Amino acid sequence: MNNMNVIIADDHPIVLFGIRKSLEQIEWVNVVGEFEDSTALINNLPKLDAHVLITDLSMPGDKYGDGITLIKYIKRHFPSLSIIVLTMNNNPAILSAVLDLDIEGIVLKQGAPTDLPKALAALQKGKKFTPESVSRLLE
Amino acid sequence: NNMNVIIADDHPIVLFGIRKSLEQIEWVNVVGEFEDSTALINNLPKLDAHVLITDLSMPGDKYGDGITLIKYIKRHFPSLSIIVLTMNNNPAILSAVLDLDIEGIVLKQGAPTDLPKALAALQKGKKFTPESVSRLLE
Ligand SMILES: [Mg+2]
Ligand SMILES: [Mg+2]
Repeated sequence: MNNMNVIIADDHPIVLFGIRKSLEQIEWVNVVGEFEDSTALINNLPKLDAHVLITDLSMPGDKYGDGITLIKYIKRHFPSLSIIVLTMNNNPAILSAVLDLDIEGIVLKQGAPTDLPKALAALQKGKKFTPESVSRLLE
Repeated sequence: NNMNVIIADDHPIVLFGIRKSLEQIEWVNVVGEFEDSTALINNLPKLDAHVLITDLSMPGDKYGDGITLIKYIKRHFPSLSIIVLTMNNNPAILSAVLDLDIEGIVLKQGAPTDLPKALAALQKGKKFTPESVSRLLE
């Protein structure tokens, strides 16, 4: 596939290792940055020239925040950047509000082990990789 | 001394991270990976494990999870060393888990080197607690 500069952002290092373990088989991926905090993510985002961001939803960093506020900030300040949300919060209202921000993918940590590789493969082909929130939201 | 390790976490990405961390440790031998407590307990006897790196919150209605599961493993597999790997930052839960006489805790919020340090302590015949744990415990 086309070569891709990836930044990964999660406040759990073991999750960051897990992303690297899953992506080490994929040669076209270049992990140009790893961050545990949204301040360090935003300060480094201009300097790295990244095509994709694999971001955690619940994260420390008071200056730029986390979740919806952070994704809203990133898309307004870094419009070329593609965002894959990696979260364990599968709440219908949070997933749908995240979907309304026009992001490229959501991967649940509760889901299948091959979802994060498959989401990057979908992004390369210009397609979406997201779970449906509305049915559970409506309940 | 070589040590067979089983790991238990209900997020596959966490299991991948634990394996990636344990690549660097050559006297560790990852011998099983499990996403629930039922599959863990059913496979525990046939694997000849010396150490178990286990998550606190997992699915499993048969043998339960957290403090119930740790208690089940210590009574039925007393030779097994248990390292608890949790994102729970509640002093009551961590103190209750420590009172079971487990070999070590690792916080998912803590330092990247805490899991390697836990195993290094365990190889020298000692228990381990991160600074993140000892700071919040009172
Ligand atoms: Mg988080
Ligand atoms: Mg869990």
